Amino acid sequence: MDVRIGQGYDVHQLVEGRPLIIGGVTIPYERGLLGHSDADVLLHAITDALFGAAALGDIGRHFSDTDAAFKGADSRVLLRACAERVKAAGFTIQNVDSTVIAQAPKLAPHIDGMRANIAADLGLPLERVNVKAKTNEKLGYLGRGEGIEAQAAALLVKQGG
Amino acid sequence: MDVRIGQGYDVHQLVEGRPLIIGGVTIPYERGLLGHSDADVLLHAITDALFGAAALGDIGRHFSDTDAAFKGADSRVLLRACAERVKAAGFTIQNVDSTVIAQAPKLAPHIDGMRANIAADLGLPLERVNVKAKTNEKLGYLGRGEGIEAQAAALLVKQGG
Amino acid sequence: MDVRIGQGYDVHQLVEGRPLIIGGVTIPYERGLLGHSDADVLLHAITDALFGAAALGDIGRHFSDTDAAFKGADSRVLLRACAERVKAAGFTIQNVDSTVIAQAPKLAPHIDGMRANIAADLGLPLERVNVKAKTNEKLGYLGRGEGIEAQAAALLVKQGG
Ligand SMILES: Nc1ccn([C@@H]2O[C@H](COP(=O)(O)O)[C@@H](O)[C@H]2O)c(=O)n1
Ligand SMILES: Nc1ccn([C@@H]2O[C@H](COP(=O)(O)O)[C@@H](O)[C@H]2O)c(=O)n1
Ligand SMILES: Nc1ccn([C@@H]2O[C@H](COP(=O)(O)O)[C@@H](O)[C@H]2O)c(=O)n1
Ligand SMILES: Nc1ccn([C@@H]2O[C@H](COP(=O)(O)O)[C@@H](O)[C@H]2O)c(=O)n1
Ligand SMILES: Nc1ccn([C@@H]2O[C@H](COP(=O)(O)O)[C@@H](O)[C@H]2O)c(=O)n1
Ligand SMILES: Nc1ccn([C@@H]2O[C@H](COP(=O)(O)O)[C@@H](O)[C@H]2O)c(=O)n1
Ligand SMILES: [Zn+2]
Ligand SMILES: [Zn+2]
Ligand SMILES: [Zn+2]
Repeated sequence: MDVRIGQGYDVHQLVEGRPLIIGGVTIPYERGLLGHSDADVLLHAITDALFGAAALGDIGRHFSDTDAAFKGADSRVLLRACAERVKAAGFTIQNVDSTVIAQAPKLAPHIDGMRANIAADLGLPLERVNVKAKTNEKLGYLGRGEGIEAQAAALLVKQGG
Repeated sequence: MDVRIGQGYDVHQLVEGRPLIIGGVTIPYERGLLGHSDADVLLHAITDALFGAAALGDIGRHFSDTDAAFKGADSRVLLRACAERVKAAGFTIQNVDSTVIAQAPKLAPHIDGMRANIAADLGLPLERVNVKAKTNEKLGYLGRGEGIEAQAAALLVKQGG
Repeated sequence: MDVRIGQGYDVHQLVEGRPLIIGGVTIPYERGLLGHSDADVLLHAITDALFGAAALGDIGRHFSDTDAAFKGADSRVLLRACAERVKAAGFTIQNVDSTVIAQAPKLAPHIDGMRANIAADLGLPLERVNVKAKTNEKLGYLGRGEGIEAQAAALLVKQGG
């Protein structure tokens, strides 16, 4: 088994006037993430971990502002597209694990929805997808609720068939 | 062989009047970590990584306030119970690696004691457990000594036989 | 296959009067990283991830500023020495992935040069080395351009022959 590791990072500012969408789940909340389209910090981090494991670069290098195929793409579309490219490069996905750091709101009741979304987008059963939530103990911009961070890890095997 | 990756994160505030306990090792110091029980930032991060690798959620999901069987539990008990559940889920542990970010004090003389505690609670030989230490170059709440961070990574195998 | 995971972290201050050297690549910029020698945040993070995976401790414990054999060693010499120690411990490197978090300058056109330096230094083909770049969305010291962080992950196999 030619096994490979990938890691990903993302962060977005939390601001008034926007919906909170994490792992494709809309979480009712006074504020939301700032960025293009749905600003899905968790989906972006996983997308980068998968591209990383496959030595395919990063989410920026694959998905430009001018790319014709992804005009009006949101984060789930990019995640499905990433999955396709990783497959096409000759890899299979062992599993994904992740952590979202948000001081608030509480994410635990929404985690299973995030798992179902990610598993579908990756062609994985639920048992190979995991998402964990953590506060930042009121430390830093994350602790102050100025932002939300996601960390991801992915393991692939290059077939190798 | 069905290999799986997990990653974990923890952080605690560093305050007056608490002992500093990291990797189960009490380290002489004028401040210590805040949180329930012993606030062992490093064991918590390793625990989350193991649960993540097993797709079992996170520490918070497993170890609540109201569980009869774990009041009185400190971080080593939780790490041992985590190991038991990972084994009960059908997995074996390949190894763990980690980093503790603290501007001070020096952790290097205490690292081997941390490794031995962790290997014992996970039933691993020392040679499969690693702990590393970093400062934060005087940047951020970590660099100012307002908290301590731990990062961890675990690799399991779903047996598989 | 006796597979093992490693993870690494580094951060350095960004200051006037220093070159910006990341992954062995000099990137013209008004500011550069503070630290001994070249202060190569990326190469240090990768070095730690590899020592971690082999359970050989960390970069600081291996490379003393007192060691005769490495005074005047820059970060590429350290990464090469690291690779050599990991080999003698009986390990082979599957792959390395990483992220550099810098608000600026743009790193994308320099990434392939970094990958080439890393692949050379580790004895790997380019296909097993990845480097990704992220801003910090103007958050925190990273966001304000006061430093640069690197994250790494490495996968080893203990021979196992
Ligand atoms: N310093 C930086 C930061 C980001 N980038 C590129 O910009 C893309 C978008 O990054 P952000 O999401 O941080 O805005 C990244 O995925 C990477 O391709 C870069 O090339 N240099
Ligand atoms: N809907 C989206 C979301 C993100 N992206 C690209 O994904 C990369 C990372 O996303 P963020 O900068 O929003 O974290 C960016 O380069 C952005 O251009 C995109 O092209 N379309
Ligand atoms: N935003 C957050 C942060 C934490 N949590 C849950 O709270 C539990 C403990 O979080 P902390 O260690 O950050 O206090 C986490 O393990 C997670 O289960 C959550 O559901 N939503
Ligand atoms: N002694 C302890 C320490 C932690 N825990 C659980 O571990 C979770 C994560 O730990 P921290 O919040 O202290 O990082 C907490 O939400 C708490 O429920 C516990 O139940 N008993
Ligand atoms: N709190 C700390 C921070 C660093 N260290 C040691 O110092 C060495 C260099 O650390 P820095 O690069 O963060 O300065 C580390 O690799 C580790 O060996 C330590 O033992 N305790
Ligand atoms: N040129 C260099 C760069 C780093 N090092 C060692 O590498 C470790 C990590 O480097 P930094 O503290 O500069 O991130 C330190 O212990 C430093 O002593 C070295 O000995 N020679
Ligand atoms: Zn994003
Ligand atoms: Zn904790
Ligand atoms: Zn460094």
